[PDB]
Amino acid sequence: YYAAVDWGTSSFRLWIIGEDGAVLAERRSAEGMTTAAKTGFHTILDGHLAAVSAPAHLPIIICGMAGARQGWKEAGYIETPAALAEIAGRATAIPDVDRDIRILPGLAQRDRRHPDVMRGEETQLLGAAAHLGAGSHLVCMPGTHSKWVRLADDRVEGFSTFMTGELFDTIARHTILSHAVAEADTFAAGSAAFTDAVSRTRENPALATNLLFSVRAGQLLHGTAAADARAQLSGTLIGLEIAGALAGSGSVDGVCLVGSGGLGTLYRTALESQGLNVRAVDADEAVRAGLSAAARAIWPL
Amino acid sequence: YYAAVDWGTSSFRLWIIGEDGAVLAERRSAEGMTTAAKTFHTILDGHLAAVSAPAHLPIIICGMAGARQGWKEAGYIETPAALAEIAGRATAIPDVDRDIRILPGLAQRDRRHPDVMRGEETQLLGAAAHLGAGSHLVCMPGTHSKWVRLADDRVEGFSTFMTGELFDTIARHTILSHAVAEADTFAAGSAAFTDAVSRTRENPALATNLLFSVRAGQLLHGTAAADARAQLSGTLIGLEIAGALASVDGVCLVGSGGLGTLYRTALESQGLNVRAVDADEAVRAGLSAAARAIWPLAENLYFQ
Repeated sequence: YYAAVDWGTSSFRLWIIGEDGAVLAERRSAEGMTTAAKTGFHTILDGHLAAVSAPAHLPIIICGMAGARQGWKEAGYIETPAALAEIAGRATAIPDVDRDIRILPGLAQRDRRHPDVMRGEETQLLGAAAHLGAGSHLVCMPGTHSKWVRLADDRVEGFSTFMTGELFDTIARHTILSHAVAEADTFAAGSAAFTDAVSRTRENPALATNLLFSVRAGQLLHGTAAADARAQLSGTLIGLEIAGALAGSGSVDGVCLVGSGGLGTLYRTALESQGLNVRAVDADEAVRAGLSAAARAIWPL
Repeated sequence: YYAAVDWGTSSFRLWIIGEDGAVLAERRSAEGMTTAAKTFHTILDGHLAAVSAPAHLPIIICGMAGARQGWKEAGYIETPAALAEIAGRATAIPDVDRDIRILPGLAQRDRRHPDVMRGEETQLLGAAAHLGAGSHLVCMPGTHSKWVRLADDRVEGFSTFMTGELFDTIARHTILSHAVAEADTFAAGSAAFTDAVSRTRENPALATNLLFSVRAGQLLHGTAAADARAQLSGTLIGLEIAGALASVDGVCLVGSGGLGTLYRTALESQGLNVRAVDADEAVRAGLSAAARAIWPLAENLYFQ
């Protein structure tokens, strides 16, 4: 019996978990990191606990941006390489309250040639890894920042962020490419526009910023439909991510994909188009499971 | 004789020219094609009034004044294209008081590799003779950086890389604004810059990871804003060259000022010779060869 919270930058999810593992209650809102920093983390939380009649001494495990510098209380990082089990033990307690409330830290790769950082995904990893062996895994965690993580023996060995989602959104809205992709809201992951682009760039990463301009040139000279231009932009950026993810990885078979929604489908299509097997793990199921593994290790029954 | 106008996306430049060949006056500002579609004559009349231009001095204009989202759509001549075709394909802007033309751009129509250039073809009209003869490879940096295979007053093909526009939007609208924002500049020579260019030119695949690292670098160690900016610029540029190079010794850079330095710096570090050429000297020249061609002047039969 604990609450578990995924505190994101623009949203908030909470689950009350009973003694037997079952979800007894669930709450979900827009009060993410940026709202809570104006109006108060503790108050937003006390709101949801009251709304579902939590006991006053129900303990609470949190992951994500509630633990960033701009959040409720800095949770910091654990340096990789690091056993997945270190996470729960290095959680930060909220100091002047009558409830055990703890926030899990991010992971940091301090290497000077490859500095890298994650906050949130580590907890999804904790939930995902329970479904896999203790053997070797290359794990893809897509988003505004896709994380590619090397798991072995239940340790995170290292990881690489690729800013593909953030790049997509800036290129689509703030550059000339917006005149080619604005008219379209969606595209079909299954379309050739998409997987052709993933292949052009995966095979020719060096040309990336020529290929991006080609989406605009293509439109001007040949009337590329907005949906296909959107796909093309999308595919280019994700194919370049894949190229980087695999740049001397030996042979890799062999990828586990932690994702959900249309995002998860886009990536799976992308990865499978480049000849990789995919093992899907549902991103939301994995946070809860990650948050539950930590709770069971800090408050054992 | 003529007004020459180079009307870019973000900048306006004018030169008044005499039958002698000399510049007589000049105007600069930052009203480019995007600002101009706010106000399309008025900007042109203002600068003309300013410099005391004859009311019927004709006007030759290259650049984005000729795009769809501009003054009037000029065309494109498709590649390979003889540079000498350009002036003949110019497009009038109706005016009873003056003969105003805009130069077309070039288009590479290949369905793989579609590509487009509006203005750099006039810097190439300008510079073809000077550069020399036979095959050249010319790099033309800017918001959109052009790489052009030139031979005998002929563009054979070319490649845009959108490195400048990427630098800007990445610097202003992504998380990296936190890493670079409160710097405005960085010294081309700084090792932060050529390291970025080299690790990226060597590992194109990792580009969008490398970009994230400037911010993770700033979070974990405390990178100085100029070194971050440099890393940023360097990464983008290293990537361009990787792509441009996808043996040449062996390149001719056309550019001016800050960015010109930055690229020679970046290009030499990758082991290339850089025969440089001033950017504005090549445009004024390209607009001159067009002007002489449609409004040839009355010669003195006894001279040459």
